Amino acid sequence: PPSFDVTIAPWLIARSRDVLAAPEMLGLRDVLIRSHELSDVEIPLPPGAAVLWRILALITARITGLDQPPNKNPKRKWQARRSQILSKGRLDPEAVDAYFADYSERFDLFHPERPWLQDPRLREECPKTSGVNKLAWGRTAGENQVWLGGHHHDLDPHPLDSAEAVWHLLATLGYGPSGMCTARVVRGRSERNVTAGPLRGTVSYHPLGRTLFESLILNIPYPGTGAADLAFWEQPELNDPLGLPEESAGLAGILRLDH
DNA sequence: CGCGGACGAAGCCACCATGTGGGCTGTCGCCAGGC
Repeated sequence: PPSFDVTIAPWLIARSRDVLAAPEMLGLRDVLIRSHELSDVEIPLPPGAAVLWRILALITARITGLDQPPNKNPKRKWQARRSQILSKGRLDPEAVDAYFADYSERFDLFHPERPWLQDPRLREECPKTSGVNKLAWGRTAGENQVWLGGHHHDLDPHPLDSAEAVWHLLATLGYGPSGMCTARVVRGRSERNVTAGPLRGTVSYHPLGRTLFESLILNIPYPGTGAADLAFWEQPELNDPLGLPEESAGLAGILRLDH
């Protein structure tokens, strides 16, 4: 069976502190563990990186951010723990595996159920596949002309590398076109219309440092005190199309990652 | 009656400042004598 894991499979290009020659691609778990070692991890698509730094800020960061500044001058104490871990200069791998451990079997995007940032049921109710060309950026869609980025005629399209596929999926989850995508029925409801992505047409500002760990630490908005939150992949069960997108005072609702 | 073409359905977000230049041409006086 096909399987890919963000934690173990290599997709994230990584640059080391030394030499600055031959960046190697690594998984998400490895980057997390070897963070002080690497200066940065890079994605060729700025949309892909714009959502990427958002999700990476919810993993390493969440564990370090703690999701809980109650009493004690909240802002002051989070900045105190912040100074404490910033002083350590690194994250203990055992707390990473523990986080990964909670949902270790839930990451491999190609999951039959619970695929990464995806809806698995979707396959059954949509008659026409959008196609890779409609998903991937710089790639021509059905109505798009054949002039740029290699010519894709939408007949025998060359498949995206799985690592490549991951970058695109993440971008479309951030930036995404609005109106007239392919309709899927849900108990009688068919509406090809689609609204735009949450950050669409914007510049995301991520502070950097000398090493990875620094940036990841300095990348988390301070979560105000509020309801405990979780991510789309931290959701216990699927949302369903109908109904209200519930609010989320937690930072996962402030990383625009609740839904 | 069937096929092809055209149109429609959204999601849509705003008291006061200016300076540079240089590259192309031709002429007699004629004859005779001496070296």
